Amino acid sequence: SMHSDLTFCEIILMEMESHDAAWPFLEPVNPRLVSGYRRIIKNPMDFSTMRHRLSRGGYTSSEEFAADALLVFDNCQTFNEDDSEVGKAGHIMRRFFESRWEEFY
Ligand SMILES: CCc1c(-c2csc(CN3CCC(N)CC3)n2)[nH]c(C)c1C(C)=O
Ligand SMILES: CCc1c(-c2csc(CN3CCC(N)CC3)n2)[nH]c(C)c1C(C)=O
Repeated sequence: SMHSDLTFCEIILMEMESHDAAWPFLEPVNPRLVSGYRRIIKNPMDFSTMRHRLSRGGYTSSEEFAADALLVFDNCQTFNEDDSEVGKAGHIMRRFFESRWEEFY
């Protein structure tokens, strides 16, 4: 299970999930809604996957948590055009994440 020293990450993730721009990223990208995603994106990531990994002890360090957060946003900008609704949401969420991370680092 998660070590208590990572509680600050648990909180950041909770706040990200609650953000107005988080809706694209809550669950894995869904093949029922778009084709050819895993064809291009080799390491899919989403906030529910992160939440369960963090709670079960799958992240030893805050750096691993942050790398998965950035992977969400990196995948988003790889797959989606900046002008799309999902693309714009990824940019909002990256800024929000970086602002919360910078309080600690
Ligand atoms: C399919 C487009 C997409 C969504 C997306 C579209 S709709 C949604 C949330 N939506 C809520 C209602 C549920 N019934 C189904 C899922 N996420 N997200 C991401 C990260 C996408 C891509 C291609 O990068
Ligand atoms: C979440 C609804 C949805 C969208 C979608 C994309 S864009 C949009 C409207 N809208 C614009 C501004 C945002 N702040 C919130 C959502 N709904 N696509 C798909 C395939 C959906 C489902 C039900 O599967």
